Amino acid sequence: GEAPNQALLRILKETEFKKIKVLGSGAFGTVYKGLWIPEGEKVKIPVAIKELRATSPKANKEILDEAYVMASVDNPHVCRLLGICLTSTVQLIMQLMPFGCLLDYVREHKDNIGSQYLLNWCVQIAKGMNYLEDRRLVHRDLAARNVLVKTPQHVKITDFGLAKLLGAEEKEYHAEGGKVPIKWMALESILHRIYTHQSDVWSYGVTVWELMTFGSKPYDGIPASEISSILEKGERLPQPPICTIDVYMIMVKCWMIDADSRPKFRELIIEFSKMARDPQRYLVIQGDERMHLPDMDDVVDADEYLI
Ligand SMILES: */C=C/C(=O)Nc1cccc(Nc2nc(Nc3ccc(N4CCN(C(C)=O)CC4)cc3OC)ncc2C(F)(F)F)c1
Repeated sequence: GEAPNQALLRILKETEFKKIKVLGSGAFGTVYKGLWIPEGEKVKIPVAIKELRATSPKANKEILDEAYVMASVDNPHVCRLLGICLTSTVQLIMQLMPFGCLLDYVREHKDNIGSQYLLNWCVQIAKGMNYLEDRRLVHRDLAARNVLVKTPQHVKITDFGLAKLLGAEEKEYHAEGGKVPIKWMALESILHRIYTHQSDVWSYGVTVWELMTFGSKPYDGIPASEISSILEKGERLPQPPICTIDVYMIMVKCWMIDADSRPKFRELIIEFSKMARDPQRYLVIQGDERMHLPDMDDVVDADEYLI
């Protein structure tokens, strides 16, 4: 029942790209801002380069798994892997997203973020997630931190590090114990290590909550061990001040105990899209009207660089 995965994995010469400056640091890897020039193509492509420290064979296995997933996705609302460089250190080359992660963007820019941007971001994430479902991909780590901003107008889902691809036959994926973001997790996943597209939907609800609260941490001041019981009791994240009941009810649905009664991503696209048509009706934000948000000769965005 499973179709062949015919995605190309592109191997890139080290010489083809130059790191310009560091973006983020981890012992495991450091992401770099960079320029990519395909050999003799006359284009420059802004990129983010993730290269691992001097690191374990296991570390190299995980990075390759990430590369496999990223190579296999092509959607406007998903980040895609441009290629990999097989140096002494393995490097993932990705499209640069100039405005960084969405979680940082909302926190930084709250005073200038209108209802239209929020509702639109919600539609875009739903579109990306729906695409992943079409691809039978369960992301397993959806969060504001894992959404990137190409422009304030355009966002893409990222971080396929925990991402798992379902067999056509099998709905659910059962996970060996590993470090997890409980606060974004569905209850069934927390209790049983069970992940589904519907479980992704619970995560989406939390992500929406994060955007509506302009980057607040969910269940702040509460230990992860506690969270499972709290949900069991029936506690849920509080309605955000900007949110109307219409928006909030959607989040609540995402957090329902019965996974099937939760909304489909395709539905989420429809509902948010209607709201986006008249944003002030569904999100109440002070001063909504006033706010506005944002050799290079041969530079081309990755989205415009095809094969
Ligand atoms: C939610 C935090 C987060 O994801 N941070 C982060 C940091 C570094 C790389 C990535 N991944 C990434 N980023 C970008 N584009 C991008 C990200 C961050 C920044 N910053 C971060 C803060 N800065 C400083 C100096 O502290 C500068 C601006 C800038 C930037 O582009 C300019 N593009 C792609 C990735 C990818 F994920 F690796 F692909 C995330």
